[PDB]
Amino acid sequence: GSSGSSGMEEWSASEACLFEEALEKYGKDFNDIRQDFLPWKSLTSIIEYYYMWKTTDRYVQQKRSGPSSG
Repeated sequence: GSSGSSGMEEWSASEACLFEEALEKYGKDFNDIRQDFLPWKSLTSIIEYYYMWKTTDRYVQQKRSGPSSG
């Protein structure tokens, strides 16, 4: 079992949750987190996700019709 920075970063459900809770608990301190929260994970590597998280709500739901009034 090995790993290598290639293609596109791929996190795990558990990992994702860990981060979120890491912010509410620790905050904008990637260090404090990467320290205990996620030792293996990298400092920046953890940050990258943050963006993908804040950029959420991107056409996640399907289109739907409305009242079409007007």
